[PDB]
Amino acid sequence: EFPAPDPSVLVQNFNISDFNGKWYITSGLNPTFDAFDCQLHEFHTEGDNKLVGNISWRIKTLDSGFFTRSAVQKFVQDPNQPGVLYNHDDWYILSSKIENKPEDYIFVYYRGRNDAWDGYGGAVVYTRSSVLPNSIIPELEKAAKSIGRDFSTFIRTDNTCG
Repeated sequence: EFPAPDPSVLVQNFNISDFNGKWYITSGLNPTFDAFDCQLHEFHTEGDNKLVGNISWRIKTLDSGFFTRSAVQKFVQDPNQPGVLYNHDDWYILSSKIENKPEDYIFVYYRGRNDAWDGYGGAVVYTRSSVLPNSIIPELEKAAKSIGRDFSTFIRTDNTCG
């Protein structure tokens, strides 16, 4: 499966400060990148256009154990397209609802390159909750359709963080 992006399918306003704090990923498209257990991501903002994420996840061994991994990802917001954050791997915000309620979510499509002639990409749903809320599924279906995908094809992830 390949990418591209597309301007009219992005959120048209987005405040990077709405990423502040903790989010889980509760659903992902690419099983290589997007479907790990216990993906907890914590975000702050530096200046008015940089988003810094402290990213964690588990890798599941065949032993049925796991190791936790951590990383730092940093993005700068496009001054003209608020739904585009370039890595400073690019993120395109397809849909979001932030009302400071437990069902808040941000739906992120990403692409990257592994060299000049090959790219990869994926999508994840960030939510305040550890569980994928049923309340946001028509929005997610609609957003996944806007990038040519069927939301039923996404993998729901496991945030039992025990």
